Amino acid sequence: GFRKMAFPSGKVEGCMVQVTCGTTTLNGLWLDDVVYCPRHVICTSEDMLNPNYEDLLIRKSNHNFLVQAGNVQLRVIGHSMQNCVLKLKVDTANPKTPKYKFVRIQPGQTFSVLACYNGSPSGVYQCAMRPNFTIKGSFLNGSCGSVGFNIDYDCVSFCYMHHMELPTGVHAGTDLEGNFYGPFVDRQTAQAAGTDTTITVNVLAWLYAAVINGDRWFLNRFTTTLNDFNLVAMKYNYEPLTQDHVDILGPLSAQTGIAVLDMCASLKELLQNGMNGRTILGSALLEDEFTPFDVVRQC
Amino acid sequence: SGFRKMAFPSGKVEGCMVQVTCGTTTLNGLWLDDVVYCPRHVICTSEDMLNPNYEDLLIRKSNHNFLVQAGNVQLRVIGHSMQNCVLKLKVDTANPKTPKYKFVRIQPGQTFSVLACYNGSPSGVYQCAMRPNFTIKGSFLNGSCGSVGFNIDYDCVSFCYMHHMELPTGVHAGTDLEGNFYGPFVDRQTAQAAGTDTTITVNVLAWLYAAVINGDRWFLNRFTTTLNDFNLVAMKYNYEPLTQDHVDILGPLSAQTGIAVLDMCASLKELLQNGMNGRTILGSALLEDEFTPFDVVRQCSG
Ligand SMILES: *[C@H](O)[C@H](C[C@@H]1CCNC1=O)NC(=O)[C@H](CC(C)C)NC(=O)OC[C@H]1C[C@@H]1C1CCC(F)(F)CC1
Repeated sequence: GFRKMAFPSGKVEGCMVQVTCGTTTLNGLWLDDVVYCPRHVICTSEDMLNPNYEDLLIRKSNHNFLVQAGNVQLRVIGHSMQNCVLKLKVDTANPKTPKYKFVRIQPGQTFSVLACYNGSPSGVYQCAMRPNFTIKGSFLNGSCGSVGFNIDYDCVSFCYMHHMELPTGVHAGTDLEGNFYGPFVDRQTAQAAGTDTTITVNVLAWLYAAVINGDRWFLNRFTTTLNDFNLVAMKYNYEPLTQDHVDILGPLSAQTGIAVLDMCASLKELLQNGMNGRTILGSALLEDEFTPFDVVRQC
Repeated sequence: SGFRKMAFPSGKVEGCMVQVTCGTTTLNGLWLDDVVYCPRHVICTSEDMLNPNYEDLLIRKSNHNFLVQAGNVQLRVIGHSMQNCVLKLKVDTANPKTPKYKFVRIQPGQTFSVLACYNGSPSGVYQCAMRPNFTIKGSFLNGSCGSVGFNIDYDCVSFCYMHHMELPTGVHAGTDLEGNFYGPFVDRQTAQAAGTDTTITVNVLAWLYAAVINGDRWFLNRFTTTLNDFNLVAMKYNYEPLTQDHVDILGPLSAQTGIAVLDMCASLKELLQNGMNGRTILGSALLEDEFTPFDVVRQCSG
């Protein structure tokens, strides 16, 4: 079978804490003796529209920050700001700290989101970084500071911290250095993203997944050149396919014995003609949030 | 749509996963207090798979034949018993990571999170719905048996599924944590067919309530129906009939929207009888049936 699968979240759950400043409560990430969280926690409703964060932060004391790990308050013994992330130093180190790194992911890559409220893990799901640097998440009030991550071996790579929702219902946030993905800003304003495109290499990986699991009504005898496929892809607001993408798809091509450019010809036919009421792996739409790696590992 | 399949955080279950080996056969087990629970077919050879005599296979087993490991650390087995299709292995250490837990038997239509594991190591977590024909659409490879499905309420893990097998159609079958299969299946390496599947009506209704909550309500009509009339129509479209429990679990969403359950049933009946006519609901022309009423409230209101 084939399913959208998140990484097991236990290593991250052990790091989630609650951070409160004033009447604002959200989540923080407690690694070693530092708690990371969105800096907009220091805002009031009057500050959010055009917050001078350096100004607002110098006017704060360590004791204006309440950090709770379950039933226990942690003492904040220092604070700093790195871009849009506030760093709170605490006197206790987290024994549950996993091996970890901070990474900045590329558009098209996927990661798992651990959605939390009041420092408590609530759900886990898989997201992709959209080409327009939004994510199609499920985040409600109080979810800020929830993080996204991947796990390689025993190492957790943190790639996302959650900051906001856009009026279209998609979401925006930063890496763990506090730099936004995309042209967004942590102020209380209605922000639009650039035109989104579909992640072509992922659609192809998903089509290969559908074949593996015995679904192949969409295949065809035709083939296409890389450039001719890319011309059609761009017309339909699909990302262009690179030779590295073709290479990355090799394993799935070998496994099924379907040349990448043959699958490209099937996708071209789908873009031009549609699905005709049919479905692929249950979906009436082409899915683009599975990477080739995601498909390989699970098949 | 604004919805996605969301699993429960898996950490409380990760802390309970172990591996159980007989000979060269390794599957996963669930370690709670001083008991490890796993599929009984761990005691099978390749040759026992066809039609195992589990009672006879077990009588030849001793505690010292079971290798239970948390990671690479052996857990000594001090007693063993069979309960339906599950083996219970008493071990000499109480799991310090045991959460508050209970064992529950879910109904078709209900959803749960699966922590897919191999050699006692978790690989991924995803949401499943129990189909009306008592299969799930999982993603399981060899060595996945003993992976469990669960829900988490407050601090309490309700274990509802343990994985045992794949069917020729590629769907999956298993037991509750008391070893009783969901559906008519048995743990033997034979060809077994699931009954024809049907659409989970209560979840489609939940989906329609979700659409209403988000302002998408063109499909609401001025009519109502009796539960019996709706069920008889529903069955002609390969939809499951509603139970009283289904009506009850739609209560919170009916109260949130002010739309009586039976009025929503009449709206669904009209969609079934007239089709969508090129319209969409929550962005789709397909009705979703794997979000329960609880799932909807989770993602709309938190
Ligand atoms: C943090 O928990 C919070 C998460 C949001 C809340 C709802 N769903 C989420 O993912 N983030 C925020 O509250 C931020 C805070 C700013 C300082 C960045 N703000 C928003 O995410 O607001 C969403 C905008 C679409 C809403 C609206 C804002 C006011 C307006 F500008 F007048 C009109 C548009």
